[PDB]
Amino acid sequence: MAIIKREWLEAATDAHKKLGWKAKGAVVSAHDPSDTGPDAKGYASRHGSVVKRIAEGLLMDINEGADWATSLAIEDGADHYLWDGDGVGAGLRRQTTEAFSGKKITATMFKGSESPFDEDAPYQAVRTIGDVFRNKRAQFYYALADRLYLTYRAVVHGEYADPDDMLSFDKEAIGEKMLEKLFAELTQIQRKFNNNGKLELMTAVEMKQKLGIPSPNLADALMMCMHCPA
Ligand SMILES: [Mg+2]
Ligand SMILES: [Mg+2]
Repeated sequence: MAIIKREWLEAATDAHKKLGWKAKGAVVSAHDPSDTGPDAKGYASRHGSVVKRIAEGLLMDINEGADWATSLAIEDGADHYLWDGDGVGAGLRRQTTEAFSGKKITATMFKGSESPFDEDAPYQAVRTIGDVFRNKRAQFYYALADRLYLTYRAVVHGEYADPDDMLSFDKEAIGEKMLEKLFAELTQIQRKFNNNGKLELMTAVEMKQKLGIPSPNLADALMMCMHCPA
């Protein structure tokens, strides 16, 4: 039921170097403020299709966490910042917008439980996005999975893909230790049964209680980065 293969992640490591392309596009950053306020938090940032930072935020309350993540977004030259507002982070917009005052950084609250973005559009790669994905959490985790798989096929099978549809991990920028932590979380993200035939993922609470796996905040942070707001 896992949606991402470890082999894809290994292939995607330095894929831009292996295949000879450079990051192009906006810088997108996202923050997972943890489930519960004080536990481990996540941040991820990419420049176009190249992931450049994966960071954990430790021993912080919810407000310290948002200060940390928004400061990283500033350091990373983000054009767009997202954060998970479906839970304990639902009240962070004022602090977030204060942090970005005077800077050209958009702030978007991500709510994974919402219906998918652009849900009446045709599904690509009479069936619409909303017919395929239950919600944004599924939509954007599969956006990630699709990028990774296409990257794997390009790197390992020599099948051309547009870099804009791929995802590379800049290992030197991110650091080996944090990259490994991210990967160990990403391979735990799992599909669950859905009674309307839609793609749906296990929630963090389910992952915890059913399988004993801790909240995948780095994975979630990266997933949210897949949505570029505008
Ligand atoms: Mg969350
Ligand atoms: Mg989370």
